[PDB]
Amino acid sequence: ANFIEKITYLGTPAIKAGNEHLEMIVVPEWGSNVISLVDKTTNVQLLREPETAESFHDTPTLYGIPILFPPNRISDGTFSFRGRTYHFDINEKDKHNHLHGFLYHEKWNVVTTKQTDEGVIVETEIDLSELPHVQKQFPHHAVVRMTYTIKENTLFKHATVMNKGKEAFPWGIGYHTTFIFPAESSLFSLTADQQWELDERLLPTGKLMDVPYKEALHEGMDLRHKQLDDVFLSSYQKRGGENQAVIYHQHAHISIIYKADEQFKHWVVYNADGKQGYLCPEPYTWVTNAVNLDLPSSLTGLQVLEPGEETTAKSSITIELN
Repeated sequence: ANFIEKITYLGTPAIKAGNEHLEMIVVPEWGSNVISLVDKTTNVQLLREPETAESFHDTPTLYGIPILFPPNRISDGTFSFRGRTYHFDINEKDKHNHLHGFLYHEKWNVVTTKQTDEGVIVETEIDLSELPHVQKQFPHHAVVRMTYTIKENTLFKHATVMNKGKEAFPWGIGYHTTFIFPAESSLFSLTADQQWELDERLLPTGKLMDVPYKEALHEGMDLRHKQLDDVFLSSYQKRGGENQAVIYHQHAHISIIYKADEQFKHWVVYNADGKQGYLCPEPYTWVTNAVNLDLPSSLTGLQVLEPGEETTAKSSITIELN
């Protein structure tokens, strides 16, 4: 059994949807942010939610599940692709970067909903050709559709990227998913053995380095005293196995299993100073500043859509009670 219900969230139209195990709220006007995810049996909120509307507009990438298209930093907001030079807005001034892409603060449309025995589906979409200021930066007819499906104890979260225009473009996507993470009593694991060396502008130097605590990181580890803003390489490309971040809440015995498909080659883990009571394990299809790295696509994860092409990148959050 499952439901959809129109609601108001902090003064903005939103869509609540779910079944007997999980309930989400997505806010289309807010970059199609999944702002709430609730485990029904334990009645626990999994995502960091904003206190007010204004606090969300203050930091719209630090609540819920923000959409990063493209994710993370582009040095100087500048890169070239097949001979052509692009300039994106430099919104991170101290480090002189473009940061976090075009979509986390724009209005998406609800294009459909569907309910059956196979779960409940909410689809949102945004056509970048309809955003004049985005066009000035990225003159391509990219369209992004999100397909959210709740089925049993999993939220599936699929992004379909389309080239409806006349020229090819490169693209990547990531999520700034912000989970509640009480430092004293939660554990975190990640499928990664290596991480990208970063400079003082948080841009990759191009080198990889071993994660020295990789065994604890695989198994599940506390993050007391650790401050993370780290670009990890998924171990999947090299070792196979799983591609996922796990959060374990020790009191209610909840495992949050955040899986991502093979396109998601990198995970940024960010917890600010570690005293903020949250954790963002952010799966990305491409590495920070991928557009500016002369390395193979199997490593950076850079992807290209030719005119008329589409790609679906898949990820999912499963709530296990144990």
